[PDB]
Amino acid sequence: HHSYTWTGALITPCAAEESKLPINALSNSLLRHHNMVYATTSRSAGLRQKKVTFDRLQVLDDHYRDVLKEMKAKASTVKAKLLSVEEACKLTPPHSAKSKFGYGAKDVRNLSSKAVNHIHSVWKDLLEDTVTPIDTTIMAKNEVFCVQRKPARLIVFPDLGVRVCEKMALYDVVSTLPQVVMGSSYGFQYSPGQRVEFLVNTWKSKKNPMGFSYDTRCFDSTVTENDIRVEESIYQCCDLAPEARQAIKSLTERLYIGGPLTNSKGQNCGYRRCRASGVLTTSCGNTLTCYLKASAACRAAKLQDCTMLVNGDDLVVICESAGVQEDAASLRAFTEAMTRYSAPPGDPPQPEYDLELITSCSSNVSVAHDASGKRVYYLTRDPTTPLARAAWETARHTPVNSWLGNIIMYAPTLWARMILMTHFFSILLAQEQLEKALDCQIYGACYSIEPLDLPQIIERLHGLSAFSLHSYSPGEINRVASCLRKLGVPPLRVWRHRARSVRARLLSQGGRAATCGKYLFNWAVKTKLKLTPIPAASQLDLSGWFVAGYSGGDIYHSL
Ligand SMILES: *SC(Nc1cc(C(F)(F)F)cc(C(F)(F)F)c1)C(C#N)C(N)=O
Repeated sequence: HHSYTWTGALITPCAAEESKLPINALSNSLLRHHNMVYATTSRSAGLRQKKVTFDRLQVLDDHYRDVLKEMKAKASTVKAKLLSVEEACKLTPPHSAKSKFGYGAKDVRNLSSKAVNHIHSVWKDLLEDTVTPIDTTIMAKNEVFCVQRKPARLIVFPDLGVRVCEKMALYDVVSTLPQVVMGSSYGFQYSPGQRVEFLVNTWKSKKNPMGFSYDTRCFDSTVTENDIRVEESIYQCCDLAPEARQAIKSLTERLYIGGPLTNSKGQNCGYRRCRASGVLTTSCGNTLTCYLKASAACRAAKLQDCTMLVNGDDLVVICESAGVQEDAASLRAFTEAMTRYSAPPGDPPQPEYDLELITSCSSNVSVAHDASGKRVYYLTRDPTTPLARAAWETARHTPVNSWLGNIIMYAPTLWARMILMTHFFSILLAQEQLEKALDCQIYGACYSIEPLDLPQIIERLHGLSAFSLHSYSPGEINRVASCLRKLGVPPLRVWRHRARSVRARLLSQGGRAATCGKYLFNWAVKTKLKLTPIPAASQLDLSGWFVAGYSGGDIYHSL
């Protein structure tokens, strides 16, 4: 029942890997303590292998089965459609890993006969063969972090031709089933603002609110074959075309449940018997399984009025308190149940009586004030990682611009407005690349976005209040100021100064650029403006933006 088995072959890199923070003429204006920022590489793959490799034991009781039965009952009301090859192709990221059969993502998006013909041959094989393990590539991801150094995370994915097939059979499923099964408990249906709203209202729904976050130790590795088959049983409850049922069964048996691992050099590194992190069902599967175990655990632990918020492996639970004494006890029972379900906690869960102190999805609720002086709740986070990555993308061009995603997701925060917005717009101006579309990710899905559209985008997602929030909490302000000292980032007072210049520079550009300067930096000037709704805002088609999670799902949503 081990999560993995290795042969001894090393996880090899597919190209050159950089560990040290690249430095250019712009780096110092943002961050000075360069030694604190690094990128993980395959050099540490071995350390990760040991952490994610362990035996899984599972004891399923009646609470587990009762929840699953309820989940299946809801899933039976879902009707999902098969995606055509062309539709699946359009969902493929322009720069997705190329196939090992003579074609790349570019060929897929263009519907080249070579790509389409191979995809049809892969689809045909899936329908006729439901036993042969599908090959997968295992790689060490290159992610940037701030020291205090974690080993590189592993990524496992099937060939491009197979990924297109997953879309055809399961895209509609993983996109609509979760919300139906988990209702308001499914986190990916909320934008940052709706997320905070659901958290605050739930916290109020309890006479004596009590909540906590639950972090499973290497969730992917705790996912057993049973969990993956139970996930397929849930998918099968949907009203599907017989052809989709066969493909889903085949993908489950041949890919999701497990398979051989091949490094970039073509060598067999071993075998996987747990969750593959690079498949379309990774997000949906983790979410369903976490919600299943956690819901069953809540009953086993005897938690009153348990409301949950689940995002993949990230779990948040809010319920009626029963005294710090009983609360601590119930939590331990919960943890015990989760452990029995094969989902032990990396870090022991602690009860919280302060909403703002609960951290979920690396975020926490906080409060600020609008133009009216009204207390307003918003979503924020520790800016350490966002700033380290911003530093990296400052001197290195990356496939995914985290700074852009962070601005969109945390536009209302103190750090994103004063630092991220100021710094990157300053750069875009100097290079005259304000209207150049950039790729970023939101809930795992890849989006192509032009910086000049940030004003309209933010207005639609967060409202006009985002452009005028003030008087942040002492806790939030202090966490930011501390993070800057740690990384050697100039104080906020410096950023305010720079923003005045960036703002005036944008206003001078006029048009699109003027709108940015006016709305994005209205906080920099002493005498703020009026800031009225933006006409183009509505024209924006931000539908599939916050519907579901697609982490590792190789999904692209052309904007
Ligand atoms: S927990 C989670 N998704 C998620 C990540 C982040 C951040 F800050 F880490 F980038 C912020 C949010 C938000 F804004 F609160 F909704 C959500 C995932 C998992 N597991 C995931 N796969 O996206």
